[PDB]
Amino acid sequence: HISSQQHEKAIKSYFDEAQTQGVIIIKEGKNLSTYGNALARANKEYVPASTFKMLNALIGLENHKATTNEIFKWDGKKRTYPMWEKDMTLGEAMALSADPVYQELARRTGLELMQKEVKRVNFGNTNIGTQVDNFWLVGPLKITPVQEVNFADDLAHNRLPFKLETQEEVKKMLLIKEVNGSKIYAKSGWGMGVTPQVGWLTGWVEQANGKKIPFSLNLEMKEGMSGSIRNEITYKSLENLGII
Repeated sequence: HISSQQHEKAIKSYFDEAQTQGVIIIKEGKNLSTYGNALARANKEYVPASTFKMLNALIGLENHKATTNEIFKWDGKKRTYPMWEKDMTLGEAMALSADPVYQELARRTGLELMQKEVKRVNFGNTNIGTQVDNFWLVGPLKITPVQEVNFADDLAHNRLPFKLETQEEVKKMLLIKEVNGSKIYAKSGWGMGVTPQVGWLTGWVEQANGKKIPFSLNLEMKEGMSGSIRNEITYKSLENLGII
C-alpha cells in the first residue's frame, strides 16, 4: 500500500502544479484529514461565494419561497454570462451557479428570515449584514474550509435542521459526476470580488456501497485560471486516496 507521506506529497503536488495555494479537507466518519500545499487555510475564514446557494436553496424551499419545478424567468437584462440569459429552475440555476436566480430567492426569503435561518443553521460566522442579496460575495458572511466540510457532512447525512424532503430536493440539485459506481455531489464557488479571490468545491462522494465521504476544496483563484482546476484537483485527490 501507498504511504501517507506519498499521498500527502501527491496531493500537495496537484496544488503546486496548478500554481495555486489551497487545501482539501476529507472527512471519513468523524475523522477530518487536511491535504494540499497550504494546510493552514483549513481554519481560516473566507467568503462562501456560490457555496451559499446550497443553503439559500434549503431555506427557500423549506419556507415555501419556491418549488423545485418553478421556472425563474430571465427578465431580459444583460447578465454577466450569456448562459445565465435563460429561464431556469432552482436546480438548473444551481448547476450553472446563476447568481440572479439565487438573488431572487434571497429577496423572496427577505433579510429578516434569512438572518434567522442562517443563525439557526449555525453556518460559518452566521453574519449576513443588511443586504439580503449580496452577503455571500464580499462579506460579512465568512466560513472556514473545516466548517464547509462539516456542512457538507450534515447535508450528505440529512442532519441539517430542515425537513428530510427539503434536504433530498437540494441534494438532487448537486450531482456533478459519476465515476466507477461513485456519485460526486458538490457545489463550486468562485469569489471574484474579494482579494485575493477564493475558489471552492464542497460536496461529498457517495460510494457504490452507500458510504458518503464529504470534502471541501478551498484555494486561491488567480487572473490566469480556469474554473475546472477546482474539479481536476479534487478528482485527482479523491482518486489518489482511492475514494473514487
